[PDB]
Amino acid sequence: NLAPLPPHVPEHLVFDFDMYNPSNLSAGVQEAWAVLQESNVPDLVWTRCNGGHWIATRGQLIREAYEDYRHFSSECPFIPREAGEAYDFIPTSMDPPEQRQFRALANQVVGMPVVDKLENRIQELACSLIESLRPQGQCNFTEDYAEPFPIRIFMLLAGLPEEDIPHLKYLTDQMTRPDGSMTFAEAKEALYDYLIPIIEQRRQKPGTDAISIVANGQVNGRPITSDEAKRMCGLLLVGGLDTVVNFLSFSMEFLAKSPEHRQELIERPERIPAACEELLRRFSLVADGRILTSDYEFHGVQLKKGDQILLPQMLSGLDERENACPMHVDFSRQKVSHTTFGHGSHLCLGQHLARREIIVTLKEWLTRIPDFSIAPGAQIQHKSGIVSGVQALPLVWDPATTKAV
Ligand code: HEM
Ligand SMILES: c1ccc(-c2ncc[nH]2)cc1
Repeated sequence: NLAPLPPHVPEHLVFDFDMYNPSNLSAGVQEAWAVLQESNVPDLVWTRCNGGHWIATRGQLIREAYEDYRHFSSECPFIPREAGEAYDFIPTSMDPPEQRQFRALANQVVGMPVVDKLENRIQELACSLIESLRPQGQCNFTEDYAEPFPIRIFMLLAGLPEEDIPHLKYLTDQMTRPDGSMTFAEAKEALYDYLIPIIEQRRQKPGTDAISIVANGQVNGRPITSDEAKRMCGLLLVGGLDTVVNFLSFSMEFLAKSPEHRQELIERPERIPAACEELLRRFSLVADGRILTSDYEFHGVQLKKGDQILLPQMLSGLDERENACPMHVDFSRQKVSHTTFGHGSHLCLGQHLARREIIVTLKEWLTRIPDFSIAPGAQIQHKSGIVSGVQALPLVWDPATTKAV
């Protein structure tokens, strides 16, 4: 389902990539997207799927487009258009200077200082979930750890019931990796019916949870409105209920397959921080974009006002011009260049939180279960969209090789 080519698009710039169902999916999701960086592909392409939009394919252009908020606006950041249009999350659907006051607030709730405080719980939950898995010699890493781990730390942060997990998880999934089951606006609305009451309650009777802090915060010397809070909190939820979860499975899937990688981390733990960045580069997973606010000529191509462009965060560090041998995982690379957490004014607030959850999981898992592999006859399926993921991750191990702590 290709849309008829708009007049301004040079036909030699057409490259029909489906962000929602790329061609090489079976070989892996990052591998599927990297086709855009082969030699036959121009740097800035036009795709006809998903209603027609541009895709920047190079580190350099993505960074530039991200830096340039004047031309490339966060007003409509999701593709297809109907979705970018219904998108009203804060601070994500706003441009500087307006964006800045809301970011300052969200930062309060997820910043370094909050992570610093939640550390022992992170570490505590990891050790617990692991040790519980250990003696089984088998899990579904996706369902058994990848989801619980990050989700429960978030529920805790927000002060929301663990019971709510499934519902929230399905609505998040429809936003990022649309099923067909629900339009973006419907998913958005339902997350919203969920939050409203909770926000009301916390305006009235404040706690110390992230929601109460957002609900009663100040933006530009005045109190935030209800709609504003609803809209920040909605982002906070989806923000992490989805990204960390998928990142862990990609990383774990790689670890299950690379014995020498695990060993390296076991013998030289000083290297975990470095390995973490390398995994962030190699298993990068987000893809969103921007809307053109006017006619503008970028890298020789004519962008008409209203055009949407996909600026894949995923692709910058997979770009050979940026990283030599990009598909190879090397924990000792001199410079790990990525834009996994984004670029420009919208750089991820939650990065500190995500790195802490990543490092803990790796140190913690390797300690207890140093030797594990993918289950025999398991076929791992990746999925694509705004946030790419792993469907399920069957792992097997010999209990006798574990170590209880
Ligand atoms: C592996 C994990 C994560 C990845 C890969 C990631 C990726 C991203 C990216 C690429 C952006 C920028 C999007 C744009 O410029 O439109 C972003 C923004 C954001 N992320 Fe993260 N994220 C991760 C984890 C989290 C966590 C754990 C949270 C906390 C709930 C979160 C909250 C946010 C927020 C609040 C913003 C918006 C910042 C602003 O608009 O100024 N993310 N993230
Ligand atoms: C980075 C990753 C995901 C999001 C997002 N917004 C709504 C659903 N998911 C935004 C930024």
